[PDB]
Amino acid sequence: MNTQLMGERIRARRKKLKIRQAALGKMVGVSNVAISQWERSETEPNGENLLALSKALQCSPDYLLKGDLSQTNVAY
Repeated sequence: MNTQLMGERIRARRKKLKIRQAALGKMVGVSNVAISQWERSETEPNGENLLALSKALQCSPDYLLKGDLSQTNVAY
């Protein structure tokens, strides 16, 4: 079930890139806590912040809309 969660796409991208959550916060332009809530999948990033996320996380919004995190396993 699921078609990947934005939050786990972030949690995954971020570790793959090796970015500290506070640094990601600074890159995107949010408080570290907002990152935390996003990955913990309480809040969801909206258009602008989603773009800023995608940029900070070295990808297109497409990546997170779809899940371009690998190339197998529910097209992770």
